[PDB]
Order: sequence, then C-alpha cells, then structure tokens
Amino acid sequence: SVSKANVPKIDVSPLFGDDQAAKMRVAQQIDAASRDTGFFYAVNHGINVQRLSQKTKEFHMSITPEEKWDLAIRAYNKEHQDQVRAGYYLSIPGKKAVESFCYLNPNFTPDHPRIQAKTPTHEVNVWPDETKHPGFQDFAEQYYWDVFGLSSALLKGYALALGKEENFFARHFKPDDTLASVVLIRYPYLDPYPEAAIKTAADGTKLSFEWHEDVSLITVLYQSNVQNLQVETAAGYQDIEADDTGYLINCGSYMAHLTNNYYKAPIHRVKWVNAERQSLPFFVNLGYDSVIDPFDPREPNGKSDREPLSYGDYLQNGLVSLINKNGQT
Ligand SMILES: N[C@@H](CCCC(=O)N[C@@H](CS)C(=O)N[C@H](C(=O)O)C(C(F)(F)F)C(F)(F)F)C(=O)O
Ligand SMILES: [Fe+3]
Repeated sequence: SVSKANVPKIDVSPLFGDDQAAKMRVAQQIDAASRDTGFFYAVNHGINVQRLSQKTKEFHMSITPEEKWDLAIRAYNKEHQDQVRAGYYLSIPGKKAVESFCYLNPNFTPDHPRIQAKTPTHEVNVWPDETKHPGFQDFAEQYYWDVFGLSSALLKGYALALGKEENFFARHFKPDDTLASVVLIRYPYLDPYPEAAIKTAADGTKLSFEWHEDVSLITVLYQSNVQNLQVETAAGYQDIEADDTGYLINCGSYMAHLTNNYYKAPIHRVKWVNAERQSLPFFVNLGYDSVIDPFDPREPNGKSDREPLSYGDYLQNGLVSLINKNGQT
C-alpha cells in the first residue's frame, strides 16, 4: 500500500473578513501545510462547487466533435495559430484519453492593450455557440471571478504566513491583467481502456500524467470525489485523499522561486483511474510584468541569492517546458 498524505482541511473563511488575529491563525495553518506535504484543502470557501461540476458536466457531455475542432488549440488545429493556451484540447481515442477546455481572463478582449500588442501568453477566449450551450459562457466567466476572489483571499493568507503584509501577492493579482487560467478537464471511463493512454511510473504505478511541479504561484483545484493524486514526500509518494467539497491548494514553482524553496512546489503525479471524472484547476498567475523580489524567510536578513524573474517570462517558459517534459495535453 501507499500511505495517505497529510492534507489538512483549513477553514479559510477568516481570510474574507477583517479579524486580523483570526487571519493570522489561518496563515499559520497555511505555513504548516506548505512546510509539510505542500497540500491542503481549503474549506468554507464560499464557492458553489456542486453547480460548477453540474455546469461543467453538461458542457463536456454535450460538446460534439465538430465543435471541438472549431474551438481547438493550435496543437490540434493548424488553422488556429493564435490559440496557444485557450480552447479545446482534444482526446485521441485509442491513444490519449483526457480532454479539456481552457479559458483565460475574460477581460482579455480584442481592445485590451496586451491583446493589441500581441504579447505572449495573452489571448482572447474562444467559446462554443450560445444556442448549443446556453448559459455556458456566462457561467464560466462568472466562475473565473468567483475563484479569482477565493484565490485573492488565499494569497492574503500566504502573504501573512511568510511574514509579509496581506497584499504582498494580491497587489500583483488584478482583474485587468491576470494571466490566470481555468481548465475544465474531462477524464473518461473507457471499456476497454487503451494501454497507450496509460503511462507507467518507475515504481510501477499506472499514471495518466507524470511527476511535475505546477506552473503557477498557487493552484486552486476542484476535483470529483475519486482518489487519483499522489505527492512525493521524504517518505515516498503518498495518496492525496479526494474531497469534492473543498479546494485542493498547492504552491507552484513561482512561489518556490520567490521564497527560496521555503514553500516548495510539491512534486505530484496523476494516477490512472478508469472513471468518468472532472479536474477543474485554476492556475493563479500574476501579470505579465509582475516581478516580486525573491526573499528567504529562513534567513535573518531575509535575503536570497535568486534573481528576480518576471511572471510573463516564468509562465511562457514554464508552459513550454511542461509540454516538453510530460507531453502535449
Ligand atoms: N493550458 C493552461 C496550462 C496547463 C498546464 C498543464 O498542463 N498542467 C498540467 C499539470 S497541473 C495539467 O493540467 N494536468 C492535468 C491534470 O493534472 O489532471 C491533466 C490535463 F492536462 F490533461 F488536463 C493531465 F494530467 F492529464 F495532464 C494555461 O494555458 O494556463
Ligand atoms: Fe499539477
């Protein structure tokens, strides 16, 4: 057997209010989790995740092959050269089981100055036809803002945890410019499940996706209640329990950089499970030009021998690197 990872449940509701001592006690919990396995469940988060899952299911189960080509990213459809990030990521039956739909900041509109400049990592979202998917675009865009609000609160907790003022990260996480993304991932039940779509870890575990660190500041994840994630600890890979009422939170490698690995980006992987399920990450990304000076909360003077890295450089290089390491998703 594999041991269960320590993934505490943290009531994050004080991070939405004005009781400062209560916020500090939440920050301590975040600090402890960040120093241990690197994962926790945010509870009392205020998001209607059941409705999120229902609206996502209705989308995934009704979208047609024709629509998928029409929304496809460049990796699947050469006609769509502007779609590097946003759009549909197709399955390849017999070979690749997972499929997904990614969207970015709704404020990245044709008139947005970064869209006008064609700055890397900024794209205008693509959507299915409203008559085929009534309400879907509006639901999805509202979800973006609901999970942006939770993420802002969580970033206040991380800042406090690190000995900073609560706006330390959140001041770089702004509606008009965030590079954050939502991905609506569908993992299918398949009978038979093709072996080509199953990877095998060095330890023999069957996987849907190999070990990695997240490309994010933090990742704010809703999943179905089907156990699948594993985190590498000093005691080996451990199973992260599912909890479809909470959000699973972890740091990404930008946090690791900024904190000189005080808050590591935990290495994790996705086990193969033959189940129809959802994985709905929000990758908390800053603005293209956001730069935070790296520091070290284990050093008396707080100084780090890491150099400042802009978030846009981090992100563009990280997303390419992850594709090269673990394959196009
Ligand atoms: N396209 C997004 C970035 C996606 C980066 C990415 O591929 N991340 C991985 C690891 S967190 C990811 O999304 N993995 C998924 C998972 O962990 O369930 C799935 C998949 F990508 F298919 F959705 C899988 F594991 F299968 F790769 C963006 O532009 O912001
Ligand atoms: Fe991940």
